[PDB]
Amino acid sequence: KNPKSDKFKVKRFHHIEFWCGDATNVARRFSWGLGMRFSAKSDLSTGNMVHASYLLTSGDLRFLFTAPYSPSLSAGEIKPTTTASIPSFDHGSCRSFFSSHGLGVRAVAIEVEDAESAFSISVANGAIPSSPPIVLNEAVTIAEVKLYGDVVLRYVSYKAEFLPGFERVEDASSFPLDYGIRRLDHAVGNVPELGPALTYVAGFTGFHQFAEFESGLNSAVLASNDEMVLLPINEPVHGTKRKSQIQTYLEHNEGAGLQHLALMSEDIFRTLREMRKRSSIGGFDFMPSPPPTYYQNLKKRVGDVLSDDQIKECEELGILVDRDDQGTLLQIFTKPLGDRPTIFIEIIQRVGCMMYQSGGCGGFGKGNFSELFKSIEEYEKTL
Amino acid sequence: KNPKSDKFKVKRFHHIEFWCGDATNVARRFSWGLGMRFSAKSDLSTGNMVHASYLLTSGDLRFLFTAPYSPSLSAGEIKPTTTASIPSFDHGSCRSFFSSHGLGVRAVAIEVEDAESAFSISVANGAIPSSPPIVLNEAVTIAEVKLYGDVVLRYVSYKAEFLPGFERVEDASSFPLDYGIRRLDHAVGNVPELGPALTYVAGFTGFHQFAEFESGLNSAVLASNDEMVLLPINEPVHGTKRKSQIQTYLEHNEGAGLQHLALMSEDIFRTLREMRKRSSIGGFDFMPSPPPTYYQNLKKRVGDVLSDDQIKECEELGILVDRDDQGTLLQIFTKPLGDRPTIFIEIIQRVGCMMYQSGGCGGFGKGNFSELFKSIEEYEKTL
Ligand SMILES: CN(C)c1ccc2c(c1)Oc1cc(NCCCCCCNC(=O)c3ccc(C(=O)C4=C(O)CCCC4=O)c([N+](=O)[O-])c3)c3ccccc3c1N2
Ligand SMILES: CN(C)c1ccc2c(c1)Oc1cc(NCCCCCCNC(=O)c3ccc(C(=O)C4=C(O)CCCC4=O)c([N+](=O)[O-])c3)c3ccccc3c1N2
Ligand SMILES: [Co+2]
Ligand SMILES: [Co+2]
Repeated sequence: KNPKSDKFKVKRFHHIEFWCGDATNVARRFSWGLGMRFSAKSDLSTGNMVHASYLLTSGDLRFLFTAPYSPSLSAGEIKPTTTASIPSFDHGSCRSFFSSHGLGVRAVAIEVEDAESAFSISVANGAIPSSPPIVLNEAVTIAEVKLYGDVVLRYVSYKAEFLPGFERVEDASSFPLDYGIRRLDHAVGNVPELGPALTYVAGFTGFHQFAEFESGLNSAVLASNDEMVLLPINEPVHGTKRKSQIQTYLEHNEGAGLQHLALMSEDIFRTLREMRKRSSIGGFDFMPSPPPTYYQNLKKRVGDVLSDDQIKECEELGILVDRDDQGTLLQIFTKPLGDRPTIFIEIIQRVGCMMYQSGGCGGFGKGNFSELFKSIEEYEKTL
Repeated sequence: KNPKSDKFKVKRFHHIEFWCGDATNVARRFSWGLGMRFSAKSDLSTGNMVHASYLLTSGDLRFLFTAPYSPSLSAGEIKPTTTASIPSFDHGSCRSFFSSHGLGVRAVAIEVEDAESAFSISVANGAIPSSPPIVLNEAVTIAEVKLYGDVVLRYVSYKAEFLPGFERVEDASSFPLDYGIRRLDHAVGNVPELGPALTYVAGFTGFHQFAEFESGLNSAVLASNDEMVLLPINEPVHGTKRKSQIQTYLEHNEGAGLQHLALMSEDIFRTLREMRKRSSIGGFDFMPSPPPTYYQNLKKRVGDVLSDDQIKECEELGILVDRDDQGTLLQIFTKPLGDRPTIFIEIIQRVGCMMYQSGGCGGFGKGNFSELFKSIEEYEKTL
């Protein structure tokens, strides 16, 4: 059931913005670890005396890394005279965010038809405003409302190149790395209470609950009309045998925030080969792999979708596989991206639901809680 | 003239500590860019609820990257019950340092015979105390005094593995990168006034002025008894044709601080080949190279030290060459390590002064201000 109840026209995920202490070092690490190219900048060299912002791209995926300069560089400016390229930026907010949460996502940005209308309708329907609509060079409109914690939902609309005031990066600085990542599939938040978080966000967006076909969490997914903007939300389940990883997140993050970004790959085998080669030389580490019993059990579950050789490749790379009634999901998770056990990344590829591929084909891997738990108990028995 | 006036026994540079917002991302970037191996850690996985600290090593060079966790994790601790492995660490000081200065060096650490004696003698001779001597696991003593700005001189002494409470890193996480860097040669501070800075530091150390054989700075070098701990200090010269880069540093850093670290390489050609290959894939960028006229002029200046092929290799890599009356220096400078135009790195190799090599052989490259200026004017004439 998809009631198509979006209260304004939503296109696709546009970018994700990380708030950093040093944008340069985070952006360079992420570029090498994920195979993303340096594509635009806004910093002292472009006249921005307020913040340093570096944009990485891979296909349609856009990661923005922003850090504040000394406020003394811009102390004489006011908002009408600002040199910041992102008018919602505030030195105090950014330093407070980073001190509270450490490295993490500040903005989940979606492209809409009209960001001023999206903002007005959202606030009329309960959204807490964060930054009012601002028109940049008569060409782009940006507005922000609160999503959860200190994460904002950012609306961007284009009259017709990332943002005005950003410059394309020199060819020499822009090495054409590419490990196969192509777009953001979903972005997941952790909150203390799922019910009120869903009511709030669905209330101001009109996003509907996406259908899904004891492990420490309850979750639900909100989706746009064509189900290409997907926003899962998790809450902890307390009193469990093992402590909820959602609760550990909330403790180390100092509250609600973005838990993981799932990045679609056009070739998950190539992406993981390339990422795993770089894990110990500046890139990202991956969670420990399932036992061999998990891959032996894959034949019964997805033997009509993957060949034995393709299953063997999943085992080589530690890929997890899940299936719903409509399609199949290949997924794997990194270790946390920074110092705190908070945000991490998921790499995914979806098989099926061809009509274009429909959004969320194969689900989100909820079946892998039980399948991994069974295979580890079975591997103890094998031993 | 070397009066050997050290007021306590000093051995060698021991480590450099960076204060970061996210230690993981800075350490991974530096590891890949400089070819340093992950060698020790102190973090949540080792029981440290206060700070994350990651140690990189290349030869005898040790870089420590430290960032604070949420204070809530350790809110019930007091100094007698702390889980921090570096007892001088303070959440507030670290956040204040990073907000003020951005990514940069907090501590220049030297190994001494007795850190408690070094501390006591230094303070008796005018040093401003920063952290009193603390004995760690009855095995290592650490103490800190102010050096300049918010940079401290850290004394470490060992009864007889980096520090107690640090753990060696897993072989899988510890890829054996090595681009040829072997030790810290010198560490340079920028201050508003050179005279009072030299009087203060030489006053409490007994370090002597190291002999040197219009461009925006005045500088002097302080040296230990065997001239293996070398601490140059720069001040701006105002009213110049081009604005002093020392003054630009002071503005963007919010005052005095560490300007550059010079890292000795056992094979500067290999080091720069390896570093330049990685500049656009997560590593470090280098300053623009001298014009060909500079390398043509090298024959007259160092043609008795370097062959034509060795000079051609310097030209390929953009290496600068300088000479004093005792030896020859090969050097090159990176672009700033982070967002702000503040700290950068120098790679150096010294030729001559064999007796071991004596410290500071060939000087610090002061002759390269005029030689680069002449060669750029000459290259305009060639054109
Ligand atoms: C000493 N000795 C030798 C030893 C002794 C005893 C044990 C032992 C060793 O061994 C173990 C190992 C464990 N460890 C197994 C780890 C299982 C956790 C698997 C998580 N699995 C996912 O598959 C998943 C899927 C989707 C999403 C995802 O993306 C997503 C969304 O997008 C939206 C909707 C919500 C959502 O979750 C996400 N995710 O992270 O978000 C994750 C144990 C665990 C529990 C109890 C005992 C254990 C034991 N006994
Ligand atoms: C438009 N159009 C086409 C154009 C027009 C006009 C010009 C033009 C183009 O072109 C240029 C280029 C310039 N740019 C040349 C840059 C020269 C700077 C070289 C710095 N050179 C070092 O060699 C060094 C050595 C040692 C240490 C070091 O390590 C150290 C220590 O360890 C301890 C002691 C102190 C110390 O310094 C360090 N260092 O950074 O610390 C550094 C100009 C500059 C000035 C005026 C006009 C310029 C021009 N006209
Ligand atoms: Co997911
Ligand atoms: Co130098």
